[PDB]
Amino acid sequence: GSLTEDGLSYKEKFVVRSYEVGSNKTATVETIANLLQEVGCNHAQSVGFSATTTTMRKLHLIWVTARMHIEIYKYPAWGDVVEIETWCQSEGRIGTRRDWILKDSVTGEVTGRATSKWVMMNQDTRRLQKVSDDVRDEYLVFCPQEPRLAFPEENNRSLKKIPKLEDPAQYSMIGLKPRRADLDMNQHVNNVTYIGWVLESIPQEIVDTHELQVITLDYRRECQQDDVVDSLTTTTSNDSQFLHLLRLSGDGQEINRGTTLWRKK
Amino acid sequence: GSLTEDGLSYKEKFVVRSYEVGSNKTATVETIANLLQEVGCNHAQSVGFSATTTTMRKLHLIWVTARMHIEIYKYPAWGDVVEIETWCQSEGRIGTRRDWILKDSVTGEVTGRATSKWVMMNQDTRRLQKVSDDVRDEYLVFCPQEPRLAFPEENNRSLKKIPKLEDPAQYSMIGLKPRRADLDMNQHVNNVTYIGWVLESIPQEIVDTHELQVITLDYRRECQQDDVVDSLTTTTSDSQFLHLLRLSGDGQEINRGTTLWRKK
Ligand SMILES: CC(=O)Nc1cnccc1C
Ligand SMILES: CC(=O)Nc1cnccc1C
Repeated sequence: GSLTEDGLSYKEKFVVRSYEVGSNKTATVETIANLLQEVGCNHAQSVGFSATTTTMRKLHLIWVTARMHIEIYKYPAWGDVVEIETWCQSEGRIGTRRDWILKDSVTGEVTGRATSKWVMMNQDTRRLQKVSDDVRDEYLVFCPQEPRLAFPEENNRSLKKIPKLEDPAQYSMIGLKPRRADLDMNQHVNNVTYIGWVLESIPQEIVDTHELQVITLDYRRECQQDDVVDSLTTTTSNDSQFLHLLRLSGDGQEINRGTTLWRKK
Repeated sequence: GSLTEDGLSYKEKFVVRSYEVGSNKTATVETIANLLQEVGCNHAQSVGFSATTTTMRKLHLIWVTARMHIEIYKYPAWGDVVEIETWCQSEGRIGTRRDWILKDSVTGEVTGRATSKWVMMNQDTRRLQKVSDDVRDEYLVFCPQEPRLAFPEENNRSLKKIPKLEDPAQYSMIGLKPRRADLDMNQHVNNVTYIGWVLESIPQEIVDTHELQVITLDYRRECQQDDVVDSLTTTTSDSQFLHLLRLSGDGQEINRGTTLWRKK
């Protein structure tokens, strides 16, 4: 991978692996989400970040994902080369945004796009806080100055408000627990595992006859290594739309909410 | 990746990814096992398989893993390039064997090695089969003729008999279930998931202070998508452990294994 000529974005190619594909012999949405996270990490390393700045490490501050929105037009087949371009942008004191564009390396066509919202949080107390000017000036030299949006449209799905699923859920998958492969290098549950847990409550017949087109996921609280999760889904709708909720098995504390859109194969 | 000059083995380079590493910032044994499986699939593709031959597809026959044995000296760090070489060999009527050698791309030093035993099985009835001459001849042209062993040493750990863990287990992790990310393209549980499930019953303090050096795993039966597994571990000793994966209900054995860990 490499930063582009202007040094304001990063590109990387990936060859789709045998264990990364589903029943259709094409990359799963979890493989796509892992590759977005990997290109994001390589962009941060290429410009000197950990994505903590110098001020952040002094004040015990970290960037955490608040929302992930992904739209896939074509999932790359096993053995195909996908090219991913990523860039960041400041959203004032609210936080930052990371965007991605996925392309077929052979045709050059856009096969997917993603956008994510990140907020500043104290690592220890878990208290969210606005972006200070001292931090903002350390990362603005690595962002495009004019707005560059993966989802530019006026009323796009990436900024829609997601409601809370009401009991009883139409479908559910109970007692989900993370294993060591679900944890990152800091022993925290990987953001992609939550995408998998959400999808677990979609019936197998929908997965067998439909393709996932859009997924929007809000991250409210994290799941600890010794926590247990319940995944809940209710149909809200040719296309099939679902409302999703991940909550802790015991007290029912919300960890995530989301929506998925599926199109008939 | 590519077949070597003689066309009897296959090499491929991998850059270690951010999500592939554990708390030590080096590749997990599950990442290593996924890469071995990936280089194995690329070797099969390069010579025209898929690893079913022409007569295997007609007879509804498949290769299934009976045993996996892996030894790691150094786990590659995040961002490091690892080179993996793989080859196959006939073991007469018993089945076939796939071997691997892992190297650091910069130094050229051997950082790990693996060996696996595969048996012929009817995909529908699940009945084990002897290979037979017609199938044997269809793949022997892709194997080295003289023996080439990743674990040559007489009396090596790769061929040791593994006993059945007796109740009560010292440690356990119960109610393990596969999710869709644990399934392969044929909707079967990926062989690497069983390695993860075995490791789940090792206490976190052993993982925090030791490094896994050797893992031997026997595959007795498949875990289905709607099955639930219990992972059991007992210390037998370096730290050595005896392992058992069994179905949560009836207690039917799915796997047994051993691990060896060295103090960091
Ligand atoms: C805060 C932020 O978005 N940081 C970042 C990380 N990696 C590459 C570029 C940037 C601007
Ligand atoms: C049965 C067997 O070992 N097959 C194989 C698959 N891929 C590459 C080479 C070979 C010989």
